[PDB]
Amino acid sequence: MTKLILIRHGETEWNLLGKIQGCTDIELTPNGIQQANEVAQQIKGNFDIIYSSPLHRALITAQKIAGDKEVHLIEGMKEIPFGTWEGHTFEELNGDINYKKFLSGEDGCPFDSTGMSIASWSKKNAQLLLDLCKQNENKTIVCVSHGAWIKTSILGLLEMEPTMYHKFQLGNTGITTFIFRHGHPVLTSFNSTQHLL
Amino acid sequence: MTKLILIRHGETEWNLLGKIQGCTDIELTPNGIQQANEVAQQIKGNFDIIYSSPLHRALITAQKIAGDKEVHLIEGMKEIPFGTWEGHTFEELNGDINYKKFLSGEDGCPFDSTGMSIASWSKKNAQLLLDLCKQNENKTIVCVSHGAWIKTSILGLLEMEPTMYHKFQLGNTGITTFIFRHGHPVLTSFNSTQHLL
Repeated sequence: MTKLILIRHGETEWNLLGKIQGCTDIELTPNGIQQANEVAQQIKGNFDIIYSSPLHRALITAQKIAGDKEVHLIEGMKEIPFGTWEGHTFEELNGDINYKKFLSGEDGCPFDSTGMSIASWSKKNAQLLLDLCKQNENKTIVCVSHGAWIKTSILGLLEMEPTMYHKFQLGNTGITTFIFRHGHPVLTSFNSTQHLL
Repeated sequence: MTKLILIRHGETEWNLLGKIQGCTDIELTPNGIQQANEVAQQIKGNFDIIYSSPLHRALITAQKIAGDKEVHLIEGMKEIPFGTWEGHTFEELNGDINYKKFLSGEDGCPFDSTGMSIASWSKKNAQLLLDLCKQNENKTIVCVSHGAWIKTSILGLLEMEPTMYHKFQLGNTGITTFIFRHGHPVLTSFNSTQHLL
């Protein structure tokens, strides 16, 4: 009865503008702080351990959810880097050879000029997540992270192809949960946002 | 701004028992009625049109959600037929040539010997849902249906491979939404169940 709970952080200013926010340590907006509270309430402490990205937008979200538990930082849960895309909107990326390969699945859907892609991040982030579940078997695990990172984890966990990435939309504070049957992750929910008013 | 919302019906006794429940017109349990009220309370009439399976369990659920709106009956929203499987638990299906295929992926994962597979229903149910959307553009559509039906609809809509069916788990009153970008369905929720108290 291992349960994995992945939670995208609250709203930032860059999120509102559509600016690709990777490694830039943007803070929550005031609405984003509220999203974190509302999602903390829904949880009502129903978990054993809670992990988080080191970026403040995640970490602050995690801390509200945790109440009185320690929030464990995992550096591997930081958001995926986007290189020369950082700061840009997707409209500003039209006619970038790498972005046409992102939409198209060519080359595993490369992220900018980082050397990495949806394909690699999926294996890589799925590997991390499993080991973290073996480490905490028969427990309910929460992980506060980011949109590109959580989406690739879903693709990695359920073995989907890189292009499926674009068929998911994961909003702020959206909950995504798995369980295991028998050794394989089973998606029991994705981007649940009913706690948002 | 076309939104498609797929909702599974409330609990029945056969659900409680793990009994495959297709053509049998089983009523809701009082819990399952409560479920229906809850999901209705969460939806608060935020939809334009609402469709339903004819089977009682769905209709009753849709009826509570619809309030004073008309529930529109679609014959093809009926649960997938399961043939011989009907009335059985998967355990009892331990050792059937077809059930092994249903897991293994052979012949597009057959259901009983109904002659149809997950493959076929993915295509068929998506085609219906796309058409129901093309006919309701820039409206929010709710559709009350069944577990297998909705799951194949997802595989169809997101063009996934039939074995993925087993990597999804849908609960009673589970909500599942789609939007379009540009004209391709994008999943924005799966199995949201926050309304259950």
